[PDB]
Amino acid sequence: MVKQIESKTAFQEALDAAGDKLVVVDFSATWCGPCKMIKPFFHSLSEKYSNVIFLEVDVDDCQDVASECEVKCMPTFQFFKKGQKVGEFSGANKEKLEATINELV
Repeated sequence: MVKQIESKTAFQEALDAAGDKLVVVDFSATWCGPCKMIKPFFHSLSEKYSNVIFLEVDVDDCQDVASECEVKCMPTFQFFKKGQKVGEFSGANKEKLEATINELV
């Protein structure tokens, strides 16, 4: 349901392969409690919204992607359409996360 991105090549190829589908990216880290908090809910969205692609990026695994995508906070959710960033927020905010998906899809 949630596909783990483990290189910048994989990241770029996921955005390409998404076509016109919304892509939602959870940028997370293991020292991040709230990131761990919200992981089950992020999984739930990926089971509820099968019309949307859900990716996880661990900032330590993927420092290049984190840096290139201008991530500064943990967790950060970023939203893409056709390879372009259309939204982003920080924090383990479940309502904000689903309310953003619903604005964008």
